[PDB]
Amino acid sequence: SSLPEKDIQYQLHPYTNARLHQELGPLIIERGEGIYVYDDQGKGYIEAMAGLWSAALGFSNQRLIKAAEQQFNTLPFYHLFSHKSHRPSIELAEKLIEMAPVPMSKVFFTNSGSEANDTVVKMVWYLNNALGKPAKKKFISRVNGYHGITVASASLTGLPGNQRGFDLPLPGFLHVGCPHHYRFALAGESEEHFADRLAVELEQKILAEGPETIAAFIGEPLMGAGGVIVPPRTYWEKIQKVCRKYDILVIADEVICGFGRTGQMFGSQTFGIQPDIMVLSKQLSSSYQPIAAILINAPVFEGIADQSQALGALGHGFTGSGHPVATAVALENLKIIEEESLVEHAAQMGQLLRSGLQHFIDHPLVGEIRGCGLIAAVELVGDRVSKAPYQALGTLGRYMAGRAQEHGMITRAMGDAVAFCPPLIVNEQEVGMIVERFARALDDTTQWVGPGG
Amino acid sequence: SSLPEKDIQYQLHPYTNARLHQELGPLIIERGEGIYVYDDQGKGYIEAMAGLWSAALGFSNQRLIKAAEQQFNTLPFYHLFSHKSHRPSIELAEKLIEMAPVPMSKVFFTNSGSEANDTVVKMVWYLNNALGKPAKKKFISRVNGYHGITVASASLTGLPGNQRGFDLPLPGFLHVGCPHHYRFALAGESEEHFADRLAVELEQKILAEGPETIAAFIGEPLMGAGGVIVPPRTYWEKIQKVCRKYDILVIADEVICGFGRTGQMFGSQTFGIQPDIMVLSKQLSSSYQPIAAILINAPVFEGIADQSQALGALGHGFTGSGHPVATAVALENLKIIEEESLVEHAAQMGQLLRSGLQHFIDHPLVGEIRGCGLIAAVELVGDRVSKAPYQALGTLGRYMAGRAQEHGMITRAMGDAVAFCPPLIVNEQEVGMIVERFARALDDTTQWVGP
Ligand SMILES: Cc1ncc(COP(=O)(O)O)c(CNCCCCCC(=O)O)c1O
Ligand SMILES: *Cc1c(COP(=O)(O)O)cnc(C)c1O
Repeated sequence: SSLPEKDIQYQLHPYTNARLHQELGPLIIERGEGIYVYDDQGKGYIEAMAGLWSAALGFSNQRLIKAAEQQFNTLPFYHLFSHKSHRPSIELAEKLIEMAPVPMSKVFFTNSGSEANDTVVKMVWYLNNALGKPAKKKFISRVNGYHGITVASASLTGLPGNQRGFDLPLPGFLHVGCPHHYRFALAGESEEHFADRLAVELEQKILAEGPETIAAFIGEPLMGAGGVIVPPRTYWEKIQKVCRKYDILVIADEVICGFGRTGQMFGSQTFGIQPDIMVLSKQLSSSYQPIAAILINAPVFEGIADQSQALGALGHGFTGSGHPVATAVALENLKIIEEESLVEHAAQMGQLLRSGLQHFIDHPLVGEIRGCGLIAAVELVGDRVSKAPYQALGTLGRYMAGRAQEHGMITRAMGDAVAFCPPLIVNEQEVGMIVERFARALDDTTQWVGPGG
Repeated sequence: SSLPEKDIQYQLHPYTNARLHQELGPLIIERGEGIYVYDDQGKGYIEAMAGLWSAALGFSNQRLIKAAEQQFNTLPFYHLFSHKSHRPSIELAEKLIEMAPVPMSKVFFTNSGSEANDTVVKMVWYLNNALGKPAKKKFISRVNGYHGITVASASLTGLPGNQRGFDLPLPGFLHVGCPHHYRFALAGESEEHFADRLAVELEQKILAEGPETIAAFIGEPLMGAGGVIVPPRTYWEKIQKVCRKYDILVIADEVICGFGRTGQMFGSQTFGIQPDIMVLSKQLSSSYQPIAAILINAPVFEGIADQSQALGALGHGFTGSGHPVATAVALENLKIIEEESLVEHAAQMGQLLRSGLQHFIDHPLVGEIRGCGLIAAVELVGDRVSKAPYQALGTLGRYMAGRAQEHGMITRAMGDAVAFCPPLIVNEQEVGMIVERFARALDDTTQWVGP
């Protein structure tokens, strides 16, 4: 019984067509080193996604591995319930609060981004009950946002693939437009006027729903899984004025943007967001351990704290909340990002990545090249004027990604956009290789389609 | 500035009164070894809870620590999305399926129990939509059950502490009786007749709701966080006959019971449960890594698989699903439990624990002593005839737990019950020490309550 046969036999894979998987089986990844991973045939791939937008320090950072060992050999597991605590969680929470781009009060730890956002939802409901506003419960998020996949966080999420078949979203989870100019702007509309229209949409939703019923607005500073969607100029400024106008919390989902991905330490800095709550994960630990953190500002903490007293204790927490190994690894991870000036380095590598891709700006199949910092995407189209896909939506993206993999590079297609989110430690010449392999995949795709013109 | 001051300054603690925490600060745990943990003053405590019902191999197992190192140095992170895979997840899934107490088809991994049960809820909804039964969505769980704390898993949960202030439960999450004879039986009613009445309650709920609307029944074989509640004789047999009668899935939440806690490898074995779905965590990895697993049987998998094809892909998964380090650690963990025959050893230590606690059966504040295997609780009361609490429910439990800690033992109070769920590696004399420290806490509690 071979290893692929066992995988087919025993594992139900996430984000995978189960029947198709029974036919093709897995691609088994055996080992990692630097920005590379190698399959069970010995073939090497540049992991241009950093796994899942996450492996900031790459796939063989010994300092993270040692930090884990040291913590294992001290205290391999403990918890934070009932006043219990431990050093790694305490020092990580300290670090996170002091590096926060706006004044923050407290950290709450979870294992995952989905748990974190699920927890934010509950916290907001608990908060507003504590403040005597029991109607103020609804969340507003965006079409194509991704915020995880619990019953509640999938309701925040605005990708239909996370909702069809699942009876989601739940009631009370509202959606407004995807701020993607290329796709949803009217013909000859400015970024700024698009932003205006989106802010008016949101004010209109709030009034139709009754402002007293709206608790919070949540958004990724720029949307990751939904297509590396950079919001238009002035979006965040104008969306926030609306939120403050009706006393609505602003939650920044920084699970992908956090820790140097967008050219600065947080997407909230890059895009001028003053969030009341931040959600962090992925680069927090370069995914070497599962860990997420929620940062809450003073007003949010004080209301929650009052209620936890009235009710005896805060009735919430995961067994793994603040896990000493995961928190110890994250702490070292963050120190490395500081000590090696990887935010600034990522910004530079991001400029290289983008320039390299921009040699293809006038290619007949390239509709848009977008990104900032060290996150980017190239959205392919069948026709540039109409912006229509070749064959069905997704066809080009799937073909590109398959070619890229053939050429030793792992990228994820989101419809017809192919994404780049490489490790922060990527060096100049590695950026070159990434772009080369993108180009070879585009070439193959171009021969396959035969654009002519 | 000092480490407690930082914790107070920067951390919001789960299951903690936040204001009281701003006053007292934390109890900082610095290191662990065997069944013990030590605070930052050097004081040692027997961890009679095994942390959170979870640290099966204790707090310094080098084999788990090595397995982690070896995996870290091979592949420290990867994922299972889009047909990607890796050895540890594959070999763990294999092991879990082959050791399952009933035929199972597939494993799906999450980080936590709460995520797991949340995922089970979605899977059941996805399944029944696939089968063209869009009305069949409601879950039935029990009062005082605990199944985690996401918006959906907290709705499954039946402890009001997890719901007050959170606008839970959601609609479609139904609750039937806690199967706790001591509290809910009528006078002089047998365990068997109590079980009959509970099965009738469930059939009646199903009919009142419309059977076509009921997707699933979920239960911990015995309830952990709700008070170490052992169901009465014949409960599970009779509850299952009702569920099969209306084609209702039976989900066993084995997050605590799993891997030797109840005298056998699974609570499903100990209590005669034939679940369609099982949820595992905690002792899965001795909590050295965050990991949970869902085991689904063939019919559940086949329906989901069909739908994931129709819809392009199964639109669900956590970044950490099947994390190579966490799965590698769990795999080694399970091997150790087998190689060291810890299920059988835990059973023996459980007999010692329970007989040691029984010396207090006639104490004026002891209302009930319960448990099986290596899980147990002593429920204190202010008055044995009336079963009423001293002052208010929880007052005794909070005092006991504080005294136990003073006497070098960490136990958790669930209301006025104090629990025992020590590491499986606990030895005979350590069981004695646990019982002795319980006894010293009870003495203190007894003098405190006074005349
Ligand atoms: C039976 C059961 N099922 C699910 C979960 C959730 O696990 P997670 O914490 O999400 O990984 C649990 C968890 N147990 C911890 C006990 C907390 C209850 C409060 C208390 O101990 O008083 C369990 O047990
Ligand atoms: C991947 C992701 C999540 C969910 O994280 P998990 O740990 O996979 O639950 C949440 N938010 C964003 C923006 C993400 O990209």
